[PDB]
Amino acid sequence: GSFTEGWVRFSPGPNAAAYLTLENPGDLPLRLVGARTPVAERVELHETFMREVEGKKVMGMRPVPFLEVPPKGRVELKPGGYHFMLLGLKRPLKAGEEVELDLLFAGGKVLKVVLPVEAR
Ligand SMILES: [Cu+]
Repeated sequence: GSFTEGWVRFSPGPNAAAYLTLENPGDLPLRLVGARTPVAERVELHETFMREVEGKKVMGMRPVPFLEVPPKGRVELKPGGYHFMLLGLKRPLKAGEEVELDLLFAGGKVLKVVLPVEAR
Protein backbone atom coordinates (compact mmCIF):
# COMPACT_ATOMS: atom_id res chain seq x y z
CA GLY A 1 0.00 0.00 0.00
CA SER A 2 1.51 3.23 -1.46
CA PHE A 3 2.26 2.19 -5.08
CA THR A 4 1.38 -0.92 -5.21
CA GLU A 5 0.27 0.14 -8.71
CA GLY A 6 0.93 -0.41 -12.45
CA TRP A 7 0.12 0.77 -16.00
CA VAL A 8 -0.87 -0.96 -19.27
CA ARG A 9 1.31 0.00 -22.28
CA PHE A 10 0.03 2.06 -25.26
CA SER A 11 -0.66 0.34 -28.61
CA PRO A 12 -3.25 0.86 -31.43
CA GLY A 13 -1.86 -2.44 -32.93
CA PRO A 14 -2.67 -6.15 -32.29
CA ASN A 15 -0.59 -6.40 -29.06
CA ALA A 16 0.58 -4.55 -25.89
CA ALA A 17 2.36 -5.28 -22.52
CA ALA A 18 1.56 -4.57 -18.79
CA TYR A 19 3.70 -3.56 -15.76
CA LEU A 20 2.44 -3.63 -12.08
CA THR A 21 3.42 -3.92 -8.38
CA LEU A 22 2.66 -7.32 -6.78
CA GLU A 23 2.44 -7.25 -2.94
CA ASN A 24 1.71 -10.25 -0.62
CA PRO A 25 -0.31 -9.44 2.58
CA GLY A 26 -0.32 -13.12 3.73
CA ASP A 27 1.90 -15.23 5.98
CA LEU A 28 2.33 -17.79 3.15
CA PRO A 29 3.92 -17.16 -0.32
CA LEU A 30 1.89 -16.05 -3.37
CA ARG A 31 2.64 -17.27 -6.84
CA LEU A 32 1.49 -15.58 -10.05
CA VAL A 33 1.12 -18.27 -12.78
CA GLY A 34 -1.39 -16.56 -15.16
CA ALA A 35 -3.56 -13.50 -15.84
CA ARG A 36 -6.71 -12.09 -17.50
CA THR A 37 -7.92 -8.64 -18.75
CA PRO A 38 -10.88 -7.18 -20.76
CA VAL A 39 -8.38 -5.81 -23.38
CA ALA A 40 -6.79 -9.05 -24.74
CA GLU A 41 -7.48 -12.53 -26.30
CA ARG A 42 -4.13 -13.94 -25.05
CA VAL A 43 -2.26 -12.93 -22.01
CA GLU A 44 1.32 -14.30 -21.80
CA LEU A 45 3.72 -14.02 -18.82
CA HIS A 46 7.21 -12.72 -19.76
CA GLU A 47 10.64 -11.71 -18.45
CA THR A 48 13.07 -9.09 -19.94
CA PHE A 49 16.89 -9.00 -19.64
CA MET A 50 20.28 -7.72 -20.84
CA ARG A 51 22.32 -10.07 -23.14
CA GLU A 52 25.66 -10.20 -25.00
CA VAL A 53 26.26 -11.38 -28.61
CA GLU A 54 29.79 -10.93 -30.19
CA GLY A 55 30.76 -8.84 -27.06
CA LYS A 56 27.97 -6.40 -28.16
CA LYS A 57 25.34 -5.89 -25.46
CA VAL A 58 21.60 -5.91 -26.34
CA MET A 59 18.28 -6.61 -24.51
CA GLY A 60 15.85 -9.57 -24.85
CA MET A 61 12.55 -11.10 -23.65
CA ARG A 62 11.12 -14.61 -23.09
CA PRO A 63 7.94 -16.21 -21.67
CA VAL A 64 8.23 -17.67 -18.11
CA PRO A 65 6.11 -20.24 -16.14
CA PHE A 66 5.34 -18.04 -13.06
CA LEU A 67 6.51 -15.31 -10.66
CA GLU A 68 6.90 -15.72 -6.87
CA VAL A 69 6.17 -13.23 -4.04
CA PRO A 70 7.24 -14.09 -0.41
CA PRO A 71 4.89 -13.43 2.60
CA LYS A 72 4.59 -9.74 3.70
CA GLY A 73 6.93 -8.99 0.71
CA ARG A 74 6.55 -7.45 -2.77
CA VAL A 75 7.89 -7.80 -6.37
CA GLU A 76 6.85 -5.63 -9.37
CA LEU A 77 6.30 -6.68 -12.92
CA LYS A 78 8.77 -3.83 -13.63
CA PRO A 79 9.55 -2.29 -17.11
CA GLY A 80 13.26 -3.23 -16.63
CA GLY A 81 12.15 -6.94 -16.56
CA TYR A 82 9.03 -9.01 -15.81
CA HIS A 83 5.71 -8.14 -17.48
CA PHE A 84 2.52 -9.55 -19.05
CA MET A 85 2.22 -9.49 -22.86
CA LEU A 86 -1.35 -8.69 -23.99
CA LEU A 87 -2.35 -9.85 -27.54
CA GLY A 88 -5.72 -9.49 -29.37
CA LEU A 89 -6.74 -6.22 -27.60
CA LYS A 90 -10.33 -5.02 -27.26
CA ARG A 91 -9.58 -1.29 -26.82
CA PRO A 92 -6.93 0.14 -29.20
CA LEU A 93 -5.31 1.58 -26.09
CA LYS A 94 -3.57 4.79 -25.47
CA ALA A 95 -2.28 7.44 -23.04
CA GLY A 96 -4.87 8.28 -20.36
CA GLU A 97 -7.09 5.13 -20.65
CA GLU A 98 -8.09 2.65 -17.95
CA VAL A 99 -7.75 -1.19 -17.87
CA GLU A 100 -8.34 -4.11 -15.46
CA LEU A 101 -5.92 -6.95 -14.83
CA ASP A 102 -6.84 -10.26 -13.15
CA LEU A 103 -3.77 -12.14 -11.71
CA LEU A 104 -4.01 -15.95 -11.42
CA PHE A 105 -2.39 -17.05 -8.12
CA ALA A 106 -1.42 -20.72 -7.46
CA GLY A 107 -4.01 -22.95 -5.68
CA GLY A 108 -7.52 -21.43 -5.94
CA LYS A 109 -6.59 -17.69 -5.77
CA VAL A 110 -6.85 -14.47 -7.81
CA LEU A 111 -6.12 -10.72 -7.41
CA LYS A 112 -7.86 -7.86 -9.32
CA VAL A 113 -6.09 -4.52 -10.14
CA VAL A 114 -7.23 -1.44 -12.13
CA LEU A 115 -4.40 0.34 -13.99
CA PRO A 116 -4.20 3.46 -16.27
CA VAL A 117 -2.83 3.19 -19.86
CA GLU A 118 0.44 5.07 -20.69
CA ALA A 119 2.73 5.84 -23.72
CA ARG A 120 5.60 4.14 -21.83
CU1 LIG B 1 6.75 -9.26 -23.65
